[PDB]
Amino acid sequence: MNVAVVGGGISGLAVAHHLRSRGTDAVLLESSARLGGAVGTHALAGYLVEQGPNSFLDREPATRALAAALNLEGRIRAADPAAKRRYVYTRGRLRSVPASPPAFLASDILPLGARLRVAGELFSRRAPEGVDESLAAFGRRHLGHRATQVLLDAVQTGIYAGDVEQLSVAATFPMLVKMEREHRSLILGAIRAQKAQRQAGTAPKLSGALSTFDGGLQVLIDALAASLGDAAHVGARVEGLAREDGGWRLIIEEHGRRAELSVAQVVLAAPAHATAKLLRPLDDALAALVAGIAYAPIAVVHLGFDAGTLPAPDGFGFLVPAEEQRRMLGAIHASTTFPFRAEGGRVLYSCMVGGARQPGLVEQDEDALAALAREELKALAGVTARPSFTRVFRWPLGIPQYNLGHLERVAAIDAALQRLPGLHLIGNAYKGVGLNDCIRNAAQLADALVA
Ligand SMILES: Cc1cc2nc3c(=O)[nH]c(=O)nc-3n(C[C@H](O)[C@H](O)[C@H](O)COP(=O)(O)OP(=O)(O)OC[C@H]3O[C@@H](n4cnc5c(N)ncnc54)[C@H](O)[C@@H]3O)c2cc1C
Ligand SMILES: CCCCCCCCCCCC(=O)OCC[C@H](C)[C@@H]1OC[C@H](C)[C@@H]1C
Repeated sequence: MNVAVVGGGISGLAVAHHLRSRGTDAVLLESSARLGGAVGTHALAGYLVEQGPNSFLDREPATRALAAALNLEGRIRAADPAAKRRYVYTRGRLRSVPASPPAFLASDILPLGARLRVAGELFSRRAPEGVDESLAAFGRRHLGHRATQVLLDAVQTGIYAGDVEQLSVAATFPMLVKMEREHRSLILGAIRAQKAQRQAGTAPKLSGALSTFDGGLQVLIDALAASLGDAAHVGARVEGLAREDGGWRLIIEEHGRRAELSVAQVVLAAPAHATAKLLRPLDDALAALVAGIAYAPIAVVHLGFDAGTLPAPDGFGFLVPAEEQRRMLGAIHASTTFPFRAEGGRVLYSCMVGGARQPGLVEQDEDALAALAREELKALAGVTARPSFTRVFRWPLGIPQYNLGHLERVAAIDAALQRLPGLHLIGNAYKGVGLNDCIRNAAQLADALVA
């Protein structure tokens, strides 16, 4: 009847919250001095700066249901005004990526033949049978070379900060592969799905807008921490678990000393590496599978500027293609996107450095990373002004990379867990990277847990 949750990030918090709110007592244990994991918002120099994640697309019911059952729905905030535009640095300058098919055809985002090739997606050849094809392979077949080389690579780097050649399209973009399976052409599927909904309320309708909370994403975690209370233990590192008449025994280190705990079922919300260490003495082959999940390191450089030292930049931000051979991945554009996250007309840039193709840059110190960010923002965006604020967050264990073979690996992980009753896994490593995905998967697990 009692459950233990290892890891105090969103995956773990949401699982623990959903279990309690359905009549199942849960205990959560977190290594750090604080809950949240990657998610964290800091109040510094008149700004609200984000540790990692900045926003979520307001299109997931599970994250709405979580916000409702936590009295947060009125604190959600439009990714406000300014540019709905986004930019890609390609061929010498920042270029607006168009939002509509007619605008795209007249755009200069790609050369004429390359634009016409995207329209030729209607004649996309069949997908390779029984092959877990790469995102880049998917791109060349559907979109043409230029579109995948500049546009698809941008979307990819914006979400996973990874290698477009290594990422599995089935694991990273499941709805695109499903679309492909059903209609071959994506344009065809869009035309047909548009016809389907056109041929016939009660609660509302989700906008899909880029959203956050009024005090940043910290609002969600502070609301989770408060909802769990004494069930959420901070500075409690689990460093062992074993069987015991069904059931499970956790070895926990809290206030410098050793402690033990017996529970009916265990839920592991820790990153792949930390979870593998725990699974090792239990099943070496399963631990190997979990340990095989690659992570791309990433560092975020925040650069704040005094009101009037530079103009407010247009749009949600810009991304830079790997082929441009640059040391930065892109920037937001946070003050523009969410005005309330900056006071007194100050302008905030949140630059992203590293990814799967440049993991070595994240090892450098904070002053070197700040220097890097300024040089690139000068060469690409034309920002010459001196920053009045500078804050750097490094994640050596960054974003999990859903590379080729990932989907069959998660299947092998699932099959191995069935031989170990009462043991469960969630987290960004497995079946979704974003906040929305973690929240959804967390709720689904908790529901299925009451069996
Ligand atoms: C730079 C960056 C930007 C991002 N931007 C976005 C974005 O804007 N939109 C979006 O949707 N997503 C974004 N994400 C992705 C998303 O934030 C993460 O994938 C997600 O928050 C991970 O949550 P998690 O709980 O699954 O893992 P984690 O947050 O890492 O939680 C795992 C926790 O377990 C703890 N732990 C480890 N070992 C033990 C132990 N043995 N005992 C107890 N506890 C342990 C760790 O301390 C950690 O806190 C971003 C990620 C990064 C890093
Ligand atoms: C789509 C919702 C996010 C899904 C899960 C991860 C998304 C968060 C990306 C992690 C950060 C990341 O590593 O990529 C950099 C993000 C860049 C800077 C921004 O992407 C949109 C803007 C144009 C700007 C260039």
